Amino acid sequence: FSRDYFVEMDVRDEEAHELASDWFDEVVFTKKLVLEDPPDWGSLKEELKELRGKYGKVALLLVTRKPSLIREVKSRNLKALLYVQGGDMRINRMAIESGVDALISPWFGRKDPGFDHTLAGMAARRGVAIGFSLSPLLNANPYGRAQILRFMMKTWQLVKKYRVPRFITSSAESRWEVRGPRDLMSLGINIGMEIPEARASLNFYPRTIVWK
Repeated sequence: FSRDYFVEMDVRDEEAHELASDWFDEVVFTKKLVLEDPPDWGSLKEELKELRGKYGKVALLLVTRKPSLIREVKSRNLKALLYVQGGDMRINRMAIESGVDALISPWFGRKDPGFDHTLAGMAARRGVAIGFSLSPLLNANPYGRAQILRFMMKTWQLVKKYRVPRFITSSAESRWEVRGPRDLMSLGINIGMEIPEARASLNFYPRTIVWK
């Protein structure tokens, strides 16, 4: 297969999407969705249809503190990738348990990886991908970046050992946060990935999901 094929799994802004479409072969537009609690389904599908017609590939990012919502959204089987925002340990676990497409940044807003032998194991057996977002690193001082990088290193080592699917992404909320494939692979290398592993995180593993 193509060696220089790259996929951006998570961009959340119009201008970011149009910009990324030059640098990546496929770009998934992510609709951020805050819930406390349930939808609103009729309106959601109308939005997703409008998003699918506008962007093509669409992901749904659930941010919430209620595990029951992850199961409820998963049961309806919508025409979209189901992402879950990491950061809460109950959420991290329930996202994995429910067989969601990806858990984005399990460390997000924590003082630890939010990921361990237990979650790593379940993610591999459930086929749940880990999303390594670049977004938090742009919005941080040298101290904060070093904390995030440590967590990403711990999660990578677990992901790698348990053979959990993964991808690198910008998770961009503006045109400024979009970075090219080569820069996204540099994050991989910083976290401890080898060159072909970083490449697979933008090429092979996204291909396993985006067939849709």
